Amino acid sequence: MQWSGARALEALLTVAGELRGPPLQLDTGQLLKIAKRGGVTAVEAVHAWRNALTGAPLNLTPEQVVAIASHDGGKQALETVQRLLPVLCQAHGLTPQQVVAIASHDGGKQALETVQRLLPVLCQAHGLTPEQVVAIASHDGGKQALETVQALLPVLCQAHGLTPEQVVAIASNGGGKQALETVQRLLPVLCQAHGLTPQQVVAIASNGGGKQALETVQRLLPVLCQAHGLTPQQVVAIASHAGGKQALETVQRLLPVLCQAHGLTPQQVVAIASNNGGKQALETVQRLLPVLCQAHGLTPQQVVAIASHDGGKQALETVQRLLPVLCQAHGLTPQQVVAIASNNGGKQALETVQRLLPVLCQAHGLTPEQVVAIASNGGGKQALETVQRLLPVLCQAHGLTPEQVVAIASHDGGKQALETVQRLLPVLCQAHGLTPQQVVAIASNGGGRPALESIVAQLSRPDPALAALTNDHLVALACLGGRPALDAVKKLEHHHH
DNA sequence: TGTCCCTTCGCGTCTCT
DNA sequence: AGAGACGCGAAGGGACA
Repeated sequence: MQWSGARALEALLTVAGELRGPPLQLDTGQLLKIAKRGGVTAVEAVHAWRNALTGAPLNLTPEQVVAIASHDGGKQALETVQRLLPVLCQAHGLTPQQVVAIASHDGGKQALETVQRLLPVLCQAHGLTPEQVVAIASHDGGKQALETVQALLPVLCQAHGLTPEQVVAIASNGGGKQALETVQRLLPVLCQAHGLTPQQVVAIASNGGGKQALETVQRLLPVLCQAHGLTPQQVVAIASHAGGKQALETVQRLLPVLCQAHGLTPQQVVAIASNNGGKQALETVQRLLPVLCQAHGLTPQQVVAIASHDGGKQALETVQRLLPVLCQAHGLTPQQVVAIASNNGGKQALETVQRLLPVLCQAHGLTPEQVVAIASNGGGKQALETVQRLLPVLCQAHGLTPEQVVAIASHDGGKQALETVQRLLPVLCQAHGLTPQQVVAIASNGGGRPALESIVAQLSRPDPALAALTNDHLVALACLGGRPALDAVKKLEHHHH
């Protein structure tokens, strides 16, 4: 391995080799993931305790073992998991999945030991639910966040007027300790001096790097309003994503250039800045605005719309690379390429439509126009790749029309909805009398999967919202408003009677 | 060279309707 | 239904052993 010893690299490769064997049966991808983030000692630990982890009272799946191992200190996490999973499950109520979720971060050992130690007091003295304590714990630095919630939740509620839910939201990111301390410290000045509300301060603090965003907001809000004419509502919006600090500094540096030299409006710059990686997007639009409107290309409106998402930089650079071949070799129009690019993971959708537009048509019989519609949503790459896999079993075994599959895939989260449909189509039709017309109709929206899950929960185990919602009313509800429609309905019978 | 903590970027999904 | 919100993994950097 590294430069101390030599050619017992062989011993290490042999250890990696035997992990391809049973009980874990790991593939290249999984070994690579462990080596890249847990390091050699994590790889050696997995090998050493592969039987203990997979058996006994733990019963972990290989994917679960891989998730715990693939972080700094992973060997500590695997060791500690073996020690604490049973007691956390039995004595504290948590499920194994939750224990694994806590353990699957850098310093997982510390988080698991702290949850063991603090979950009781946090539930009893502070009123949190086990679920909330798990969400706090399930990030790098989780020990610190839990200890800081314990120390500061009282003052943040009583002196600064926040709710426990709010405190939990600030705490449930990496560097949660840092954000909670910064909130305790700057909340008064941000409200009193800069005119913000607590809600806004909370929104800025409820992301990774919140500390940095809050200090940056304290520091640049004045200049950005008084010198560049932005509103405080706009500044906050920039600041309310992870990386807000970076987006704010870049806005200050590029707002004059982009409005003067390139003709964008302030509200357009803000919209580009208000996403994760806002800094990256701003710089990329400035660099690529000319060429994207050069030799024809696109309208500036369209550049802004591509830029105005998480990963916007990746989308723009992918659009610049593939627009020509996609239009020319595959026959698409720009308006379609833009529509594919203007979602989260634009880059991923484009690349996938590149390698799958030719192949979904052939091996499965879809139109291009169908294929665009799939990729023109967030998660395009996931929808396409799942259509490729699951179209055959959906039509042939479950008897669905291909146009039906396509209608399910043609929404954000399509892969979820499909994978769910396949799971829940049988129990819905044959066991509860729903038609596949109705199940397709519930699946065919955003939040298809949760809607299907909620509906089956209510049917399989008749919940308390009594029989008046017959099976067609639940379908009409599930289509109209998903899981939220379903949950709101439950929450009302609970008190209106 | 491992372990812990913090910050940023990007991808994917669901809510609000 | 498009914008805005949620979650989570990868990766990189700093501190300390």
